[PDB]
Amino acid sequence: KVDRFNGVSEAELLTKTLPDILTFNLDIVIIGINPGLMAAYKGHHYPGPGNHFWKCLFMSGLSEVQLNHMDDHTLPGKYGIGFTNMVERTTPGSKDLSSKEFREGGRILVQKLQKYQPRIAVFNGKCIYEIFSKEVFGVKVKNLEFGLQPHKIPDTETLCYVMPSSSARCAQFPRAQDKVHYYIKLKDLRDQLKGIE
DNA sequence: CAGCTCTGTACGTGAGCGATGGACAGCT
DNA sequence: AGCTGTCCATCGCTCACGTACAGAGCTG
Repeated sequence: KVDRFNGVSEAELLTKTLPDILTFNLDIVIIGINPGLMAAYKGHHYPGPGNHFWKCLFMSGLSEVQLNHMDDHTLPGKYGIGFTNMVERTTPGSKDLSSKEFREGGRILVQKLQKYQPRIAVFNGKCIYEIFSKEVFGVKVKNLEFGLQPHKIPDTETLCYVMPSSSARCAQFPRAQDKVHYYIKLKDLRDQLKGIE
């Protein structure tokens, strides 16, 4: 047997959850799919050694230095970035989640975005915006695209911005370099919004 | 037929764990 | 010289908070 969790069983991790890191007046909220086994283990956001999130945040210039999962609580105050996930339940990957779990997650998520009202709701994963869009805007497009979406969160000025998941599981964007374009465009969108203020 | 949803499957990088074995020092 | 055990460089395998797409099965 291969022990990847310092003697903590996978069964124990599957019952753990990952806390939200949300405040008012945030520029960005990063919305993941659900916690993976490493996030459940660490209790911090994107600790996976191969996950591209922290590398892309630095490569794009959203952080001035390369940060890691232990810095996630400093992001609202220092960078104006918060975190949540569409689904609370921990699983090894996105493929283990049911349709009902996603739609329950969607209803909870739209309520959270209506409370905190960040300038930008960032969907870290195309799959969660496909569900969100059909559930909240009642819109299903044949070719959903990444980047800025044409619908604001209902009863708010919060924009929806979609990126490919920072998980290294997706072969279509094999490296952090292949996803950094979306983080740079996210940065440009943030700077443009703050410019109008 | 044609378009839609649903399901099974295949897919490129890079990182940690466990196994292997060469270098090498200590000791007779 | 011969033995022996540790260190650690390196390899192979598994995995990672998914995604695009064919093709079957509905339905208009």
